[PDB]
Order: sequence, then structure tokens, then C-alpha cells
Amino acid sequence: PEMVRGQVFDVGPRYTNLSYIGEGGMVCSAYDNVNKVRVAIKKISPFEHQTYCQRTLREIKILLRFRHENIIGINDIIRAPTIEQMKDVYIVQDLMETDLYKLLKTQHLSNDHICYFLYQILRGLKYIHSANVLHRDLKPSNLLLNTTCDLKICDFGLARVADPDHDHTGFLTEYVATRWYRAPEIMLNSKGYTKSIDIWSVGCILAEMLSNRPIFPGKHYLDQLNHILGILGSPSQEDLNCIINLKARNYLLSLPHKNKVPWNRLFPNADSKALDLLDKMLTFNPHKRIEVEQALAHPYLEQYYDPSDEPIAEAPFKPKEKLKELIFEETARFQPG
Repeated sequence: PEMVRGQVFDVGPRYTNLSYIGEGGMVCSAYDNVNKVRVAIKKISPFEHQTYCQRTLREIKILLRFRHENIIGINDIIRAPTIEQMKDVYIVQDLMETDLYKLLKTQHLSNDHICYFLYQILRGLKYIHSANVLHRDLKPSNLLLNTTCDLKICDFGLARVADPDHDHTGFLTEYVATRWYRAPEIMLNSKGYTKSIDIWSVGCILAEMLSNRPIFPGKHYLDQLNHILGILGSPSQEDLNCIINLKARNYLLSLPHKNKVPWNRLFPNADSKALDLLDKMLTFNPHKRIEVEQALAHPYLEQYYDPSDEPIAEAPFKPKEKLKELIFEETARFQPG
């Protein structure tokens, strides 16, 4: 049994020469003796918990169905031959040089790189959204990059089927996405069941690519809205009229007027077309926010835009013990024979 930091990392004879990558459960790289490339392997041990089972099953199901150049695939899944003996699952994925979190911490991005990264994010997102799926946790660290800057979206653990008719909820209740990338409506009146949630996150990522700093670095859940409104300025009457919930609307009406910070002041070196797109992605009113297909068609991305090479999904998506069986069944295809 292969060990890494005194923990079982039991990936069998196919995968040898392991290195600790990080405890995201545990991630290691390994040499794939069939394909003769190094690969990334994630040990998952979810079987005690409803929620870990749920996220693991949901994610395996999604990644196995999706097939897209800008979405991480599952290459293999390793587990014991029986439910009884299955205590962990190993997911094998392409080893990627880096991720956009890592890259932003150290590397200035040229406008060509920002454009290309944005294109690839949106291309992948077009596919996701076309499958009626919301990623719901887009952020730099979930955007993987190889040495030639090919980008792949990962981590669908928090994804959901879109459900715009049931999106409404009360004020300060919802926690969807990672804070800095969370759309204002999540705090106000949204369960994050609409595609606009992901576009907001992409907007935030784009801003972060322009400056290497998060645009809305909320210190905590509540501060996040302070940041958003500090840049977007006070919502318009029309946008407030769109919020029927009184607690949310009256909270916003209670705030002192704040003016918009012009994007070309926040990002003086940015391409003007990039800022135009950014503006459209970081629109306060999620109904007015650009959608993924419009974003791909924006002038900023004209060098790459090619709808015929921006595929959509063929097959949109519509207790723990049973989830273990479903995880066991979902991973069956990877067993010998």
C-alpha cells in the first residue's frame, strides 16, 4: 500500500513515483505507467457523511458526463473491488502545471493572456451552462493551466442544475460561491440557482486578471457587499424595484449614496474592450448581466470567437448508504473489464 505522509495513498501499480501536491482530501502527482505521463490523483474519503457523499457523487457524475477541452476530465477512478472494502476513492486527472490563483500571485498577465484565459473560461462555461449546470464556485484556484496556458475549469463539487424559477430567497441567508467571487444578489435575495451567478464570478476573475488583486476582497460575508457597492455605486431605482424582498431593498435604500468608480480609473492599463465586457459581467442586476454566449461574442474576444468551435452539451442535466452504492456504481466503468 503506497504511503504519503503516513496516510494510505493506494493508487495501485498503475500509478507510481508519488509526490505530495497538497491537501485540498489529499492530492498527489504520480507517474501513469499506461499513458507514460505524470497525472494528478486526488484521494477522497467521503463515505461517513451525507454532504461529502453528495458532493463527490455530484461531481463524479458531472465530470464523467462532460467532455470539453476547457473542463477537467476524469481519466480514471480507483477504488476497492467491493463496497465493503471501499473506504476511499482516487480520482485521476490530467496533471496541470499551475492554476490561475498561483499564477496571479506571481505573474503579470499580458492582455493577450487575459483575453485567451477569459475566452477559455467562457468557452468552458458556455458548455456548462448549456448542460443546464451552474458551477457556483468559479474562482482562480478552480481554473487549471498547463505549461502552454491551456485552461481547464475544475471543482464541480458545489454545482447545481439551474433553477431560475426557484431562485428567490430572503436577505443575508445564502452563502453560494467563495466570498470574493459571490454575486451581490446572493446576499440580497438569491439562492444562486441562475447562470448569472457564474457570470459574476467570471467578471471578478477578469478584474483580478487585470490587476493581480481581487476586485472585491470582502474580509467576511457582510463586508463583501460593501466592496461591491463601493465600486458599482448605489443601485438604481430600476434595479432596486427589481428586488421585491423588503429586507433586502430597505437595506440598500438605507445606505448613503455611493457613486460608481469608473473602470478605467480602477484599471488604467486595461484594454478598453476588456473593461466594457467587465462592466457587463459585473452588472448589479443579474437580469441585465451579460450571459455566456453574449460574452463570447463581445468585441474583446473577437480574435477567438468561433461559435462552431464553442460546443454545447449533448445531454443537459435535469442517505449516505445509497450514495456509497451510487458512487460505487458511478465508478464501476473504471474497474478491470
